[PDB]
Amino acid sequence: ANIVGGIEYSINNASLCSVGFSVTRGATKGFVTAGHCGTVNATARIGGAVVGTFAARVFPGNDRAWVSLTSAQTLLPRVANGSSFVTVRGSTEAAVGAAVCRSGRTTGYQCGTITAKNVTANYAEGAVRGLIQGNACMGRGDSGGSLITSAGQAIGVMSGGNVQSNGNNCGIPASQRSSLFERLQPILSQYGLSLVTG
Repeated sequence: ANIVGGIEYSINNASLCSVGFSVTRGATKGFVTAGHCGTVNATARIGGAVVGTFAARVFPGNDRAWVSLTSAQTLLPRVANGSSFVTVRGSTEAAVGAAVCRSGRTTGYQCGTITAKNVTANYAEGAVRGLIQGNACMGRGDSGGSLITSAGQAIGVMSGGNVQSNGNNCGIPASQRSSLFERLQPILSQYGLSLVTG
């Protein structure tokens, strides 16, 4: 399969999430995603076909994971944007007020600004510390997906948000949206991963 940020994958043939970013660990191909998306050894599928397994995850506390992929998979330095894409050029931190976009399988490509840093999410499952908050909308299934700038800098992966009864927070004013992201760099560092760039 082509590995691109934002695309759908399934876990245990039971649940859905979004790819974060293509990465390598030496010769091993992978993608980063959210920790709450899977458990260690859980099977990932794209288009209903096995592509790899969860190699490692942390959730709660943090919310991060990576999926180790078969060598047949095709890593692309890309984030999906409708029928187009955005090329991943590198990674950076992002400051309050920065323009960003996220990509995922439920609400697609949505843009907004960073509204806060160092946010704790009191999820029912447990607290997650250190999150970036933005006002781009999201919905159930967008978790794990890319957070990037339009210029191609990878910033994070989606952790969660204030989803409403319709399954997203696109229907409420931007001022009321809390969309939350795990910073990318600690993921790459913890797991010895290199971001695939173009």
